[PDB]
Amino acid sequence: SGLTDETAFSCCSDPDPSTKDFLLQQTMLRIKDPKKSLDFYTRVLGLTLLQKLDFPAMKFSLYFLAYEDKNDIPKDKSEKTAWTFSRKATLELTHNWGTEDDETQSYHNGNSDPRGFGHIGIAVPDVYSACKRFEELGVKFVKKPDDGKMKGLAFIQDPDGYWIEILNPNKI
Amino acid sequence: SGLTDETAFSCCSDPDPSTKDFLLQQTMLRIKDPKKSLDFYTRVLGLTLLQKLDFPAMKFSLYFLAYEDKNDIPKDKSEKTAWTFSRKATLELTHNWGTEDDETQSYHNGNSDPRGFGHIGIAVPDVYSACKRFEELGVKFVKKPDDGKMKGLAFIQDPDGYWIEILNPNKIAT
Ligand SMILES: C#Cc1cccc(N(O)C(=O)CC[C@H](NC(=O)CC[C@H](N)C(=O)O)C(=O)NCC(=O)O)c1
Ligand SMILES: C#Cc1cccc(N(O)C(=O)CC[C@H](NC(=O)CC[C@H](N)C(=O)O)C(=O)NCC(=O)O)c1
Ligand SMILES: [Zn+2]
Ligand SMILES: [Zn+2]
Repeated sequence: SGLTDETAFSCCSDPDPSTKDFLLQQTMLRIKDPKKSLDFYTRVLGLTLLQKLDFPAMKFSLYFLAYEDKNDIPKDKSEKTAWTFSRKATLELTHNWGTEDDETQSYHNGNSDPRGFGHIGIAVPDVYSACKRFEELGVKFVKKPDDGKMKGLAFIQDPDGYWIEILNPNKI
Repeated sequence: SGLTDETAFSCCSDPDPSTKDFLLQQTMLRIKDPKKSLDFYTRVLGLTLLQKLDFPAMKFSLYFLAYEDKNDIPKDKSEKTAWTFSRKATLELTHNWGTEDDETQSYHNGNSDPRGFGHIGIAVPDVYSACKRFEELGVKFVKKPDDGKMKGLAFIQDPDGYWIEILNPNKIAT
């Protein structure tokens, strides 16, 4: 069926004043092996590791990455934490300890049964130059820019197989 | 055991110059019913609908929401599109047509087998006041602020059952 524009925007309320300072701070993905994930997101995609949080009692770690200047990261732990969680658009990678050593274990990327989550997306100045570099670095592709239905956008995968869209906001 | 700081920090490369101006623009979630979802994300959570995209041949729509001023949205379609997709931290809701009419259909939130995706998280000035309003609005909870293992953060659910974390950066959990 699909919604008309008028129906859709009619379902949209103006923000309640109590929500005016809310910000979309994080997207969380579970990762099998942070050694592989951290290398991918920093070296291939150019994100910065803001903070590493460990929870020994609960046997997991959290890695928060974002497009931020590392020199802006506060050194003091408490000041670092308050800064990290106040950033927009961070990526939280969750490491349940031991998964990297378990050959039977893997996470699900949400694009096959059972579906839900789809992807994260990166805005880039140039999809084609970006994917050419990706190709040279051995990155695995779901969708090269000119394949599939929508031309000029790409899907690559991280070491867990999560889809990452590559897009140019000025060519859509 | 888990990685030492030293191992972890050693796996991090400085950004390649070619990655300059890269930004984390969107998180995409599939939604059963855009009527419920748009109402939830705008009225309950205070996000703004930036742009609606329809693809009739493939029978799906895309809804991009973000914490942005409605008045900053360009009126012209081409200018609107370039603006929407240049925003940081947008939420893309994907509606495959017909799902809302199929009582057997539902999406998986990634927090049960098979796990993967976990949640999106909203930073708020006050988790407790935010969750009190959520309760008052009939919002469904996974984890009220002082329940579960980490105190002072909450998980609520959207109409598809996706987890949304509620957190206060100036009042860290536990
Ligand atoms: C540039 C650009 C641009 C323009 C519009 C939308 C998007 N993004 O952010 C998409 O995710 C659309 C992706 C699209 N999304 C869908 O098709 C969603 C519907 C699908 N049935 C699903 O459930 O995933 C897809 O996966 N296409 C693959 C292709 O073209 O080969 C980007
Ligand atoms: C404020 C704040 C704050 C501080 C630290 C971390 C976080 N975030 O964003 C979390 O995701 C922690 C959530 C946590 N995440 C995990 O426990 C990660 C490991 C888990 N086994 C998994 O796979 O998700 C969880 O689900 N706990 C809920 C509860 O308290 O009962 C927020
Ligand atoms: Zn989180
Ligand atoms: Zn997308």
